[PDB]
Amino acid sequence: LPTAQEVQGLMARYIELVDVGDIEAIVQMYADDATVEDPFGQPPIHGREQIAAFYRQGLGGGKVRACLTGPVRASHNGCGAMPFRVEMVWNGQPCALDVIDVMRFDEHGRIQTMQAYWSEVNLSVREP
Amino acid sequence: LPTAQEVQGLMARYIELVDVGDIEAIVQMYADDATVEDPFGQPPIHGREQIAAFYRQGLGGGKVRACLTGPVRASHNGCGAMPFRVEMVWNGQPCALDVIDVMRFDEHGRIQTMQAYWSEVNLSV
Ligand SMILES: C[C@]12CCc3c(ccc4cc(O)ccc34)[C@@H]1CCC2=O
Ligand SMILES: C[C@]12CCc3c(ccc4cc(O)ccc34)[C@@H]1CCC2=O
Repeated sequence: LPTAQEVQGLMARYIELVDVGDIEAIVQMYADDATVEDPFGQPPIHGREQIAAFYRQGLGGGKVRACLTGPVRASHNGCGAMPFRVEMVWNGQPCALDVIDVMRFDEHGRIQTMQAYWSEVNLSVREP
Repeated sequence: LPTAQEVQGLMARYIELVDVGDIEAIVQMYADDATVEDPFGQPPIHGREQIAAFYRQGLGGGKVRACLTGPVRASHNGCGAMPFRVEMVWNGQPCALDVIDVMRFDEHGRIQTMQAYWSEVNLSV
């Protein structure tokens, strides 16, 4: 499993990929059998193909940005959690959404599970 | 289960209690049979007695400070995650540790599970 430092690097890279919107690069970070729960509480997304469609829907449209708003917290069992902000335009309204992603990586350094904690209480109208 | 807004309030209150070292109040926020994994990766402890002993050893001194460093993220199923920083002493010198706690609340508004994400990579001098 990736070391604590490696997890910090991997999770930070993920945010960089989301920020630029490189869908294919994001999908490649996931294990072909990964699961995504975003927002946490909803039915999971299973596998590369479904995950690709998920990111294309979320990042393939209007301009979206993402940035860490604090350091990645990493564990010694291939897991980590990170706080970040996502910016987007919702029907003309400039918005910001605060999120925390928790990830578990496998022995190949790929994301096995991702859980995104957030809800409408974390949304707000704000200029980019 | 607590609503998303209620989760935000409960988790913020927890940090306030940690900051002042109110062990008794912290323990009461947990379900009687709750589990704590801190740091996540280590074996979980079970029950209020074990949890109380854990917090007594961690905050017993009285020189530990804690504060949210970002908003509490909350779900619609009684769960939340929050980023915070704790300040204490390491090797006889002021230090800081960045942590993210993930909590699940039960139907009675008590913490059923807490998982604290952090490691040495989050410790600064
Ligand atoms: C889809 C989305 C843009 C990207 C995004 C959202 C929420 C959680 C995320 C978690 C991630 O790890 C990466 C991207 C997002 C937003 C929900 C509303 C929106 O426009
Ligand atoms: C115990 C401790 C102070 C408080 C604290 C730590 C780690 C995770 C925590 C998680 C919490 O939800 C509340 C308090 C802590 C530190 C580990 C080293 C230290 O001095």
